[PDB]
Amino acid sequence: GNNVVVLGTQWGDEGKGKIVDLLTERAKYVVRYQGGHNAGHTLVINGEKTVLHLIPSGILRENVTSIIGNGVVLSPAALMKEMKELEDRGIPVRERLLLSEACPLILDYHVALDNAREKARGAKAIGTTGRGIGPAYEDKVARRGLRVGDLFDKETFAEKLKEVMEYHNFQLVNYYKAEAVDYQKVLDDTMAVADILTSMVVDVSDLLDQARQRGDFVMFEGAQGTLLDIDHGTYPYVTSSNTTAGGVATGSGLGPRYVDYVLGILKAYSTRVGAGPFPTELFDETGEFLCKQGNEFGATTGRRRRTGWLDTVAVRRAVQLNSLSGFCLTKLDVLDGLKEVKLCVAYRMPDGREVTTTPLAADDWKGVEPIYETMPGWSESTFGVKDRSGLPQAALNYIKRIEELTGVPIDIISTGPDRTETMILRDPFDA
Ligand SMILES: Nc1nc2c(ncn2[C@@H]2O[C@H](COP(=O)(O)OP(=O)(O)O)[C@H]3OP(=O)(O)O[C@H]32)c(=O)[nH]1
Ligand SMILES: O=c1[nH]cnc2c1ncn2[C@@H]1O[C@H](COP(=O)(O)O)[C@@H](O)[C@H]1O
Ligand SMILES: O=CN(O)CC(=O)O
Ligand SMILES: [Mg+2]
Repeated sequence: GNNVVVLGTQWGDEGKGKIVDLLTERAKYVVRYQGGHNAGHTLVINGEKTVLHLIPSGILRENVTSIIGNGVVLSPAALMKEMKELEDRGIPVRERLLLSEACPLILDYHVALDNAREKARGAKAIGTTGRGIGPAYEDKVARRGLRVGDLFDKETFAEKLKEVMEYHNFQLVNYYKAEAVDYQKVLDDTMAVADILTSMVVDVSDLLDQARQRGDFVMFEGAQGTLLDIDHGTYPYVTSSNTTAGGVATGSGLGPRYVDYVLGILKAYSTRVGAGPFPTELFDETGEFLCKQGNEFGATTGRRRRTGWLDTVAVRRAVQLNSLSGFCLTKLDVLDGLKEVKLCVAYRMPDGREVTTTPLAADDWKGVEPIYETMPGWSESTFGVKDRSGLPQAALNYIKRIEELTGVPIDIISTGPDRTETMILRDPFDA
């Protein structure tokens, strides 16, 4: 297909950055359509690492125009910190990254709000990345937030910023009894980059339309993951945006009928960062093994990721929610050496019933127990394997069983972090 969507099928960190970097070799455009700098991805080429947050995972290819669509909540500081890091590395960010004037702005006070509230929640805290993503989407939806296009008129922006900061500070001081955020500083800081921000503005919805008509390849990149979706996730232990496939059209401006192939990034085991339901979570040695072997640490906060087996019941919600066309199985190599691997095939409900559908809100996951299928592991090293022939029979069975359980094929297999430690059985663009 011309327009390919690549998102997380679990709880984020499935390996989207690497895959987007890899597949963008044929694309003209790459588009982030939701989230903000809460996302954190580690790309690796010839051993060289690059960690992205707000910048799309195709920023390393000059033949590709990276774009942050209207759905993304944009942090000027974050953007500036990333542009500079890459520029000092030979990536002329400014000339390949375009952005939507509609993107909501994440300013200092949103971080204060994020923190104040998270502390207010006490024990029931969400475990957010402290990037102020929540408060940004809140201001947006309330129709009081600031967007990129507001910088078009510096004078009126400053006024809008004064009264809004006024609004939020009353809450920070009086209600939360927290430090107020200084207006003059946020204004200065922002104005310091106003011209850089505006220079990258393009009418992305119309752009994508023109691109579509010409038949150009577009790769849409999702942040976080399906079970973190604001509507369809383990509410309230979710993020504030639609991490699923529908977020593509809302936060880009492209029409829904123009999604040709949706690829879901599936990690061979499961992880979750932040509080919330995690049926197949492991707390034993295998949990430590996984975290250790798959170096599971938040690329944004550095927090240790909760690990567990792969949940095919949960993956099957992702399948239907995103109308997946295919999967990209990642970190197969991390399972190398386990005596046995397990797949969650159903849920034992607290009342006794066995089901193969996931509950919706976090509370309804309360007594849910995982029912697994146990399969034999493999001692051979798959790391670096770029062809199935190098994959052991157990590994091939695991892969095959997942396809059987989900009904969706594994078109791409990833056996290592580096860009080329991958197996492409079916390329989404010509598939
Ligand atoms: N062994 C192995 N490692 C892989 C693979 N894919 C990604 N990583 C490793 O997993 C991490 C991917 O970044 P993320 O935050 O986890 O994912 P996302 O883009 O969805 O947020 C990175 O950390 P990293 O070690 O430097 O190399 C990468 C893979 O197939 N095998
Ligand atoms: O990009 C991400 N990767 C993985 N987990 C994330 C990511 N962004 C948010 N989360 C989790 O989503 C929840 C809400 O975070 P927020 O998006 O910072 O408001 C917390 O559990 C986060 O840890
Ligand atoms: O890469 C993103 N992380 O896993 C989120 C975090 O560090 O909190
Ligand atoms: Mg990540």
